[PDB]
Amino acid sequence: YNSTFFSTFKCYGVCATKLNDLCFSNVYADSFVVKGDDVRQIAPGQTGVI
Amino acid sequence: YNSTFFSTFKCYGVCATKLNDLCFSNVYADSFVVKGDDVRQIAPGQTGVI
Ligand SMILES: CCCCC/C=C/C/C=C\CCCCCCCC(=O)O
Ligand SMILES: *[C@@H]1O[C@H](CO)[C@@H](O)[C@H](O)[C@H]1NC(C)=O
Ligand SMILES: *[C@@H]1O[C@H](CO)[C@@H](O)[C@H](O)[C@H]1NC(C)=O
Repeated sequence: YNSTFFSTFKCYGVCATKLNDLCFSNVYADSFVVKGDDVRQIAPGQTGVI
Repeated sequence: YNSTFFSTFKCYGVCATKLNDLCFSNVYADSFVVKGDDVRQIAPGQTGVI
């Protein structure tokens, strides 16, 4: 909370508020770098070059 | 429509087009200042420092 601030944070299939008191079975993290106008393409049902 | 212009304006419960033709009961205004990427936390069902 006092180090990193996110311009985008959105969750699908769950709610963010419940994330504190819920336990997850298998978790994977995928990481990369895009430009700003492409950050809206990382979502289900989108089209574009990314 | 002449001086003040808003980057964010979102209504919950009603339609903005129906903001006219309608007459309200008990209106309260809460005012504060945040930074640029915290404005997306002022919504129902959000998590974060704000
Ligand atoms: C990367 C290790 C954890 C991986 C599994 C995560 C489980 C919990 C789900 C989401 C929490 C990730 C960080 C969310 C930060 C919110 C920041 C904010 O909105 O202000
Ligand atoms: C917040 O950041 C400052 C920066 O030095 C650090 O000293 C402090 O420990 C941080 N807060 C917490 C709770 O660690
Ligand atoms: C809108 O703003 C301009 C800026 O000075 C002003 O001249 C004009 O009278 C304003 N319109 C109205 C209806 O007051």
